[PDB]
Amino acid sequence: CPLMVKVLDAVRGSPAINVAVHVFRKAADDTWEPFASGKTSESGELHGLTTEEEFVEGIYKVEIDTKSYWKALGISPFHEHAEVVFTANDSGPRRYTIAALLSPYSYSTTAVVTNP
Amino acid sequence: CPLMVKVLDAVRGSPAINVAVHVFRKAADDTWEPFASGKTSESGELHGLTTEEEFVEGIYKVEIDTKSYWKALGISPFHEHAEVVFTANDSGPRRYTIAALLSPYSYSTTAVVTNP
Amino acid sequence: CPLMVKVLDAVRGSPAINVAVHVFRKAADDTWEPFASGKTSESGELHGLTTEEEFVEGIYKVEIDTKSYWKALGISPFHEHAEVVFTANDSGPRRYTIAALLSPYSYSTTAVVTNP
Amino acid sequence: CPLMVKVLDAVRGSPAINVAVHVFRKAADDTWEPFASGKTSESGELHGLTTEEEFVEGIYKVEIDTKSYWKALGISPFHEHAEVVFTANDSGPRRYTIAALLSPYSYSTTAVVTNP
Ligand SMILES: Oc1cc(O)cc(/C=C/c2ccc(O)cc2Cl)c1
Ligand SMILES: Oc1cc(O)cc(/C=C/c2ccc(O)cc2Cl)c1
Repeated sequence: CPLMVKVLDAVRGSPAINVAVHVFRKAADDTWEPFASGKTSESGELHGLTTEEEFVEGIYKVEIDTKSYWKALGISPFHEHAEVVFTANDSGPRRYTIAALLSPYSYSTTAVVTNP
Repeated sequence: CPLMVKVLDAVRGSPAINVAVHVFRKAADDTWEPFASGKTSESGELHGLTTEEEFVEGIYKVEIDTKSYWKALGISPFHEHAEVVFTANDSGPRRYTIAALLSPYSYSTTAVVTNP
Repeated sequence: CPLMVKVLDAVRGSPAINVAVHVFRKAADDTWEPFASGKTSESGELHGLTTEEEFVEGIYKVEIDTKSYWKALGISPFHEHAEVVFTANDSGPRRYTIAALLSPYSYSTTAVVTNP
Repeated sequence: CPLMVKVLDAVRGSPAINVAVHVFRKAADDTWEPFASGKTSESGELHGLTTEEEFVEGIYKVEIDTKSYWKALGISPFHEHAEVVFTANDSGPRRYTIAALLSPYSYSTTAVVTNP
């Protein structure tokens, strides 16, 4: 899988389930153009965002709707959402995992980048 | 101080020094309007962004230029930058500290919110 | 898998490979008694630590040798190692994932706890 | 201050107040010998652990009683506590800040190490 997103929950110690995720790619004129979207599964993961064909060198933005996740749980959190912006594939094709660990007032993100 | 930003560096175990920071506030028409900016000091901190007078109820965006920090150090990092989006003062005036801990492929952010 | 350990690397954005892990369980006399050990695979993961039979209610300690990982890479890190201490199965059998994200001067740990 | 400890709370977005902290130093025979202790103040901080005189080159262990903090708040957390083990002053005297960000099922720690 060229690109995958995992969301964990640090308050309950569980996967973050059914979290909406939106991906954008910067167009050649400096505008954000819609690239993919989905909701996280039961194990906090979202696969099949894209293919190796269409996942070319570029700047991408991953937006995770953290606010909606917390409210659905009865919690009013701090952040409107969490976004990860990064250059991809600028040194040949890699497989990417964007992970995020969430709390109401904090979040952490990391990327796992491997050569297939 | 109504609003303050601290940046730490997890690779060297030090403050993140001279990091550019930009703050925006959402205008009544859903556009991001420039609110404040600065660079972090020697202790990784940025004070005097605003005053209690002008820091009213609203949605704010704090953008930290992580990429430029790493490059100035001879490192090519993963993220273009880091941004924190949050509602402020929706329950009366609070003092806010936005903290970020950085690594080339990861970052963590939290908010310390206190009642003065 | 009743218990599994994943180690990621935040400086290179990759799995932490071949990291030694030791697990202890507190004995009925308040002493740490050896329970299991292993090294992380290529995807930063360590499976087959134990079985559901022997993984009973108790206090466990997971020790990750972070120091040795960094040195093998040519880095002198801050911590001697990282340890996670937790009660397990005190409310019936759960599956546990202990995750750790590492940098030379920082680390983060979380647990994913699910009901099978 | 040669050594200081700060504890933050990621569920409430506040300092972690009145958290017990214990420091040990490894003795020349490989045993942990009691070095200092305290409770965090209202701003989540614990100062005056030691002096530059007695804070010599060595391996130290900082133990933060996270469990007691959460229970006092009406929360049953995952970890028994959090401990940071590190070598100090092996390259001349430094000032150390050990920071920890806590959630019931997760915690993060970093060190800020500066040359005075
Ligand atoms: O690919 C995987 C799988 C998993 O089961 C957990 C993680 C956890 C990552 C993590 C992220 C941010 C942070 O602050 C701490 C951690 Cl441990 C990643
Ligand atoms: O106000 C202060 C002062 C300080 O000296 C350190 C911190 C550290 C915060 C922190 C942030 C993110 C993370 O993942 C871990 C931590 Cl410990 C905050």
